[PDB]
Amino acid sequence: AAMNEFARKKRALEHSRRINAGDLDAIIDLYAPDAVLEDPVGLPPVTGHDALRAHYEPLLAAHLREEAAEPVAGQDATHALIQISSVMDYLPVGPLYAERGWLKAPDAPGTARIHRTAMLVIRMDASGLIRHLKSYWGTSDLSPAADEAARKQMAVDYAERINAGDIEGVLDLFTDDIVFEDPVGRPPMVGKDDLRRHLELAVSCGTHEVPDPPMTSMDDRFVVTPTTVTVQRPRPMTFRIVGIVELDEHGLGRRVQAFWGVTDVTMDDR
Amino acid sequence: AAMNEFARKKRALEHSRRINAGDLDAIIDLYAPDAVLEDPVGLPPVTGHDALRAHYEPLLAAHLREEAAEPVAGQDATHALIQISSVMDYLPVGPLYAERGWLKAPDAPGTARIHRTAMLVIRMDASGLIRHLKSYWGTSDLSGGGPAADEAARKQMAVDYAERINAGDIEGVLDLFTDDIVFEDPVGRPPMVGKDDLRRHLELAVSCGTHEVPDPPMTSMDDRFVVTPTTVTVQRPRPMTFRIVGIVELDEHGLGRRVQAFWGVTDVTMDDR
Amino acid sequence: MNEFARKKRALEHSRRINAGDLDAIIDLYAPDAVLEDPVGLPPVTGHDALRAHYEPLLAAHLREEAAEPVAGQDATHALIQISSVMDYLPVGPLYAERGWLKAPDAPGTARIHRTAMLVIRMDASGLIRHLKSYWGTSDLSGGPAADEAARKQMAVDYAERINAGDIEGVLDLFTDDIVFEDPVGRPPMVGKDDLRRHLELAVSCGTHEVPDPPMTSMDDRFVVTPTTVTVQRPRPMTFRIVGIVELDEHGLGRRVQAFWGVTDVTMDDR
Amino acid sequence: AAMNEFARKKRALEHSRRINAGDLDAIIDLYAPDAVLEDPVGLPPVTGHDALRAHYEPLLAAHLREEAAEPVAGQDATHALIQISSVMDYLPVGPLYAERGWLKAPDAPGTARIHRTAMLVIRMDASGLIRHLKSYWGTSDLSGGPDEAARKQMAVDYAERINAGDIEGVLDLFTDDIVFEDPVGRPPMVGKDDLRRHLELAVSCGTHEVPDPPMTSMDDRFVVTPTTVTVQRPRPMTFRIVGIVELDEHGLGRRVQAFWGVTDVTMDDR
Repeated sequence: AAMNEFARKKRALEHSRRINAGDLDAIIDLYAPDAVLEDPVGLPPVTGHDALRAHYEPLLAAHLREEAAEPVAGQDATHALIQISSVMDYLPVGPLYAERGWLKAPDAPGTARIHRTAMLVIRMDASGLIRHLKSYWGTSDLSPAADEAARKQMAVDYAERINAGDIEGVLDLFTDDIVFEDPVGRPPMVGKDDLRRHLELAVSCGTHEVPDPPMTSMDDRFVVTPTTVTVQRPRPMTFRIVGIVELDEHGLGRRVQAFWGVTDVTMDDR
Repeated sequence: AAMNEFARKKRALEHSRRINAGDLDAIIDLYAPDAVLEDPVGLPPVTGHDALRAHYEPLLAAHLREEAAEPVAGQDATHALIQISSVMDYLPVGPLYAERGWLKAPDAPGTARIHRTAMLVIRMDASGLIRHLKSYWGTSDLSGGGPAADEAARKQMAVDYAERINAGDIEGVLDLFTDDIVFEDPVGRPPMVGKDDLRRHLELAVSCGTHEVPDPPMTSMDDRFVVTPTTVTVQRPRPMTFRIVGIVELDEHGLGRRVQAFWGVTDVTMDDR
Repeated sequence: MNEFARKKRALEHSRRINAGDLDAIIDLYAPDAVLEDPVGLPPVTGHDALRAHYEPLLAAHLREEAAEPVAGQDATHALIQISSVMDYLPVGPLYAERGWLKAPDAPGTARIHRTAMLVIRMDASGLIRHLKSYWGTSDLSGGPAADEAARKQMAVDYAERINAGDIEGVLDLFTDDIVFEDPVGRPPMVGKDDLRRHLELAVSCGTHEVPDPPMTSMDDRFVVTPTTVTVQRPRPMTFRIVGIVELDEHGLGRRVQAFWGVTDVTMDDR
Repeated sequence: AAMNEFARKKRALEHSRRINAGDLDAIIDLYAPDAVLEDPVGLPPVTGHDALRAHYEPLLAAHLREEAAEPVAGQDATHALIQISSVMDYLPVGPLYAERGWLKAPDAPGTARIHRTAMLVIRMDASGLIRHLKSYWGTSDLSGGPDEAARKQMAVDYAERINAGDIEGVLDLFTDDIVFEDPVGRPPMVGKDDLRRHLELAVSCGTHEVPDPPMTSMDDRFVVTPTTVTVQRPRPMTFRIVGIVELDEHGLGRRVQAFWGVTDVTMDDR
């Protein structure tokens, strides 16, 4: 059913539970034998249980503690998305972050901590095992200051423009080449003409968008934005959505994926 | 006299001694608070105790161990040079090397190791603290991808120098350098400029009967420098033997533009008795 | 601008190039038009910059031999394959500088042979808004191919694997992120599951692919493959197609655009 | 060797005279058969009469006219330096300049012109034949079109500080590796201790420097500065000097060459 949406969202939360629990066998158990992990998105991906154990053991050693937001489901029978707020001891991974220039080295590495906020995109198979997990976070999500954090601005510009009914200003945020899915799981659309019809539909039933602060991938190719969205017609409803936008060399929107599930809509009535 | 020379050499060995010991505070103690580190030369430099700890902690974590050759001193009251052979766990720095294309990632990273040979050029102040440390190594000085490609083409410049000058082929040696060449030998005395000065140095060299035997060279990461430890003997005015390390900065076309021959008074041996 | 008009216009462009008149050429471009030649270099904009780009070529007596264009099913695109020959002077020296070409011994008599794919976007009046010219170092003579030759290999592999029906071997050529339009103008397919269903249909209808030698962009991020494709079912048909594939870090297929027009399908054989 | 300073300075002007004359054979005759030309410094050099004809014919074709300043000599029996202001028709070279990004292409190429100001550094052999000619100019020296103009500022900073007696601030403009000739023909000094002493004599004799607007190489590695310099001790004298400074990664001066001839010292000026 669309009850399997709940299954994926449950497994998503279980992942966070097992991390906080610290049991490494319990964590690896959630993964297919051949799963693929990108953390953070932009680093070369990593494959197989051995590599997972290698990635997760130092984190568990740093007493990583995760606070999970409410997941949302994709309408594709595989995906659940979940935002995480992390804290860990700066050692032993901190130094590697600094060595990559992601983080300014602390004065007292034995007492420093590392705070992170990331978006987890988890692709599961019918048995609920994780096949591919993407963790989206960049330097502005670690312990809005780069010329590349104004690429986070593109999330504010979209919502602000669309709430005003400024369709052309929305269309300007994207390449003429634009591919978009909304919801992820239904056939996608291409080019600013389809998008215009999508957005004209949106304005007419009265949609209103409110983003939470976005995250980026590490290479700033991607901007991840949780929004809450309301519509008036054909029924007052509220949607919990997380939208991923891939950017081109000029900061234009190349691809958009709006993740929200049937269990992410509320028929509010007041 | 050259007593400060031994101080620096001893300190160079102590640095390696503290690495193998694994105590990170002991290591940072050898460094001035504003010290500058380039490891490998070619990567943008790094400054201050905080950045040093970020650099040394993952290395120590990989149980890095060092075998040091016996240092040489520079004749300027600051410099000591020392060759190092390292081995460390592939994790956690290995992945960082693989990302940069310095390395081909191994098929069992959890048990793999990384061998490196480098030349450390250490500048100390009058108190013996490190002010500036340059670590010379490149892709052909790294086990994981000896892939001597066009880096081997620049390492050949070391073999040519020794072979040609041993043969007295002064002009073939001069062909190895820019007409702009700057040449200190020893470092700490005023250098010569241009191939006319260089020719006379080399004419002198051949006449005193100098004979060079180089160790295998190292390069920087960007292959702009070629580091060559040599042993050199001369017959006149006195049979002597020098332990030298020569650093050559190359130009766009691989020509030798700047050369620094590091050796101290305590790196010479009087022979034939 | 139906499919026929756009194709005819593509040849007209090549005709005016052979005609040698620079004014006639610029007349075909919107005043704010954009040119990329080769794809991978920064673009060029506006009639003034266009004159700067074409004048040295025309002085070198550039003569093009054009293949039959194909149309995109999107009311804007015509694509056309080009073979060039021109004097080595005055641009050849500039190519040698960039490492694209080995300087010749008798530059006063040398020629430059080039094969490129022109992707031409026209607006409704038939003026060119955006022109992309795909050619790389292995498509220039006066080929080398170092890693281009392995990324060019990806086209030979696709056709060969799919001809044998090795569906899973085909999927391995692409990322899980894959976007596949086929034809451009109909809604695209997302993910290897869509792609599997597409490839199963392809295999079942008896598709057989025969590629011309591919081209790349200059940065080898794109591989352009003209193929002739025949199917047996539901009828023996023949498609004239050109495929543009965007590659990632590891030479995998990120996005695929298969251009072919309604007027590019016949009931022939080969 | 032969060719005194007056001889070399006159040959410098004769070269320019023959350029304006338009006879290509006459120009080439001034060059050794194996001579080397760099125009501009930063591009690969060209060698031998044959390449030279190839370099000069398009320039003469655009009716290149030169206004030559008064040369200076090097005190080394080989070098003469001379500043040139060029003008030529935009065709035939202009389009190629624009292709490399040195120029914004004009609207009317058949009437446009190209203005250039460069410093020619000419090495002649004992017969007065040119062995090596370097032409220093960059985009900021071309009627294009300021690039890393902050790299041109190092001339104003040098002059202002040494005029003020601010030795340490002057020394701050150079690497500790600094190699300094002054005049070219006298043995060079290395390192800031030597340079400090040189500058102390300079300040004690009351030197005062007035720079003309500098030029750069194309790759902005070199800053060429014509100055007139006056001293008060032991007699009030005036020097016509042109200084070449090679910069490092961070814009520090790594090598400096002060060209001035025995015939460039006068008793005149204010």
